[PDB]
Amino acid sequence: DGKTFNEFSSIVNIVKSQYPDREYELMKDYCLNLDVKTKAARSALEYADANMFFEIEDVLIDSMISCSNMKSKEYGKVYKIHRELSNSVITEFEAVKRLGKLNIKTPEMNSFSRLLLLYHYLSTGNFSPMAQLIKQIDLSEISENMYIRNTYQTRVHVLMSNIKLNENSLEECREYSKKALESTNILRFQVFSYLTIGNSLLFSNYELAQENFLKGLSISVQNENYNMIFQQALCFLNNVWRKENKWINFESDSIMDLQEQAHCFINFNENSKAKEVLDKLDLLVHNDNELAMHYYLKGRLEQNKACFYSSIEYFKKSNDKFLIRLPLLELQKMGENQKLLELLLLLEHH
Amino acid sequence: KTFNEFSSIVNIVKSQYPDREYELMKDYCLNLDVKTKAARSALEYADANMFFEIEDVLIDSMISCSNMKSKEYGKVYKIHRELSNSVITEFEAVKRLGKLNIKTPEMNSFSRLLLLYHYLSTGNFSPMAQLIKQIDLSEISENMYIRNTYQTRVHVLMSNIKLNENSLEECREYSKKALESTNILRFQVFSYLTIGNSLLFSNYELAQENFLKGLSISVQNENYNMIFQQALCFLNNVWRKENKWINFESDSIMDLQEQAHCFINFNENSKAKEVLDKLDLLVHNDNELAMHYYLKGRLEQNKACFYSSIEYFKKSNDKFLIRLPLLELQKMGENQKLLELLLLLEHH
Repeated sequence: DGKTFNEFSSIVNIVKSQYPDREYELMKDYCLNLDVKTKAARSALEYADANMFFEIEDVLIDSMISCSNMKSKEYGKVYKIHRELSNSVITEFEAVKRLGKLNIKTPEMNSFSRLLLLYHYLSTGNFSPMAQLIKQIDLSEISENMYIRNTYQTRVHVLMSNIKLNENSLEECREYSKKALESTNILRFQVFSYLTIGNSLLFSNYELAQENFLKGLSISVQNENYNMIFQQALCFLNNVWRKENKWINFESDSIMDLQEQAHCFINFNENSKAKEVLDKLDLLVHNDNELAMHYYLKGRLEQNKACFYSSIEYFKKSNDKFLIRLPLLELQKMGENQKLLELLLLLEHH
Repeated sequence: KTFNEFSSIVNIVKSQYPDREYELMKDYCLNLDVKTKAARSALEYADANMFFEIEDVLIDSMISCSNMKSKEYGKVYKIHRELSNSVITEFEAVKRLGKLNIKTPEMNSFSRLLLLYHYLSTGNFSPMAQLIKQIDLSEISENMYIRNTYQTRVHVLMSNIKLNENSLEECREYSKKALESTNILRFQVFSYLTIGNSLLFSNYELAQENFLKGLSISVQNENYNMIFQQALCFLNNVWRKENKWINFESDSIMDLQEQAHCFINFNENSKAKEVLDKLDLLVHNDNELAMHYYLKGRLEQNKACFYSSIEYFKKSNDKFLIRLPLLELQKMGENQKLLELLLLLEHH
C-alpha cells in the first residue's frame, strides 16, 4: 500500500489491458489517493490532462500547489495556468507573465509552458508563431519522468502534424501523425492523428481520406464531440469531391454546418437554395478562416473572380497554405494568368 | 599642431578659400600624423566628400601605423571601399567586420552605415530600416566632426528609406533636415536628388526644379553632373515627354533602360526591342530586373511581365517604383481587389 511503480505507464497499461471499460472509474480512484509529493502524482497530473479528465486534474492541481515538494508545486502551478488559459479565464499576456514569474526549474514544465502556449495558438487559429515556439522544445532534457517524456513527445508529434498540414507539407504531415499513433494509447491523440491524416488527403485520395475519418469515428463512437468532428470532416470531404453528401447537418446553425449545406447545393446546381443558405450566413458573425470559406462559396455561386480574391486574402491572413488551394483552383478555371497565380502563391501576408 | 575639432579647419577653408577647398585640404590632410584625431577626422572628411585620393592614402598609412584606433578606422573604411567597388562580397565584408572586433562607437556606427550604402546601391531595401534604427550616434562623444557628419549621413539615408517606402512627405522632411545640417556638397547633392525623386509621380516642375538646383551647385563636377542628368532623364520618361537627357553613348543598365523607355513612349518598338535585347544579356540586381520586366510588359503588352515586375519590386521592397507596373495593370482593366491584394502582401 502506497507503493508506486517507478513509471506510471505500468498501471495505465494494465488498466487499459485488463479493465478498459472502467479506465476512468479506476484511475480517478487511484490518482486521487496518491501522495501529491510523489512522481506518480506528478505523472497522474499529465495523465489526467492528456485525457481531459478535468475532474481528476483540478484536484491534483489544488493539492500540489499547496504541498511542500517544489516540483509538484511547480507542476500544479503551470497546469493551473494552462487550464485558466485554455478556458479564457485569463488572457495570453497574463499567462506568459504568470509563467515568467514562476522561474520554471524543471525540464518538464519548461516544455509544458511552451506546449500550453502552442495549444492556445492552435485554439485561436494563429499559426504564424507556432513554428518558432515548437522549435524551442527540447524533450531530451527530460530524464527522470519517462511517462511525461513519452506523452509530451506524442503531444509534439500531433502539433507538428497540424503545423505541417497548414503549411501544405502533407507527406511530413502524415509522417508526424503516424509517429504520434505509434507512440500513444491516449484516445485524444489517436483521434486527432486520424483526423489530421484524413484531412491531409482531402485533395488527393478520397478513399484513404474517408478510411481514416471512419477509423477515427470507430474509436470515438460514444464521445458526442469527437463523433461530430469526424462527421463534419466526412461532410467536407464529400463536398470537396462534389459527391452525394449524406453527412450534412440540416438541423444546425453553426457556420461550418451551414457552409457545407451551401457547398453541396452549389455542387449540385441548386443555386436558389444555395443563396438562401448564404442569406443565412450573411446574418452570422464570421472570423477570418470562416470568411475565407465564405468568399470561396460566394465566388462559386456568382462565378465572380473578385470574391475569390477576397477568399485568398483571408486564407493568407491565417497562414492557411492548404485550404487556399480551393480558390486558387477556381481562379485557374476562370483562366487567371499563370504568373499571377504563382505570385499569389509566393507572397505572404505578415 | 591641430585643432581639437576638425570643423575648425573646414569652416575656415570654406569661408575664406571656397574655390580651392580640394587643393588645400589634399595638401593639409596628407601632411597630418595618421595617429591623431585630426587624421581620423580627415578620413571621414575625405569619404563624405568622396575625395578618394585623400581617403585611399589615409587608409593605407593608417592600417600600417601603430595607433590602434587609427588602425581600426582605416581597416573598416577599407572594407567600405572594397565592398562599394565590388572587390569583396557582402558576406566577406560582414565576415571581415566581425573579425575586426570593433571597439570604437564611431566604427560601430560606420560599420552599419557601409552596409546600408551597399543595400541602397544593390536594390536590397528590406533590411535597411531595421539596420538604421540600430545606429546610435550619441555614443560618439569625442569626435564631434564625425558625430555631425554621420548625423547628416543618417538623414540622407533615412530620406532614401522613406522614399522607397512611398512615404514621400517624410522623405522630403528628412532631406530638408539633411540640408540644414550640412555644408558638404556631396550631401547637398543627394538631398536635392532625393527631394526631386520624391516628386517624380506628382510634380514635374518642382521635381525638375530640385534637379536643376542640385545641378546649379555641382555642374562643374562630372560625377554630380551625370547624376542629375540621369534623374532628369528618368523624370521626362515617367512623364512621356520629349527627352533631351538621354545618353545614347552608354552601355550601363540605367542609361540603356531610359533609351528603351523613351523608344516605348514613342511608338519605336523595334528600337526598343533592340535595346532590351542588349539588356537581357546583363546581370541585374532585383530592383533593375523589376524595371526590365516593366519595360518588357509595356513593349509586349503582356500582363505576365507586369506581374514579374511587381514580383521583383516586392523582393527589393521598393514601394515607390512599383507604381509603374501597377498603373499599366490598371490601364489593362485589372481587378481593383487583386491590385490591393498584391499591394498588401509582401515577399519575405
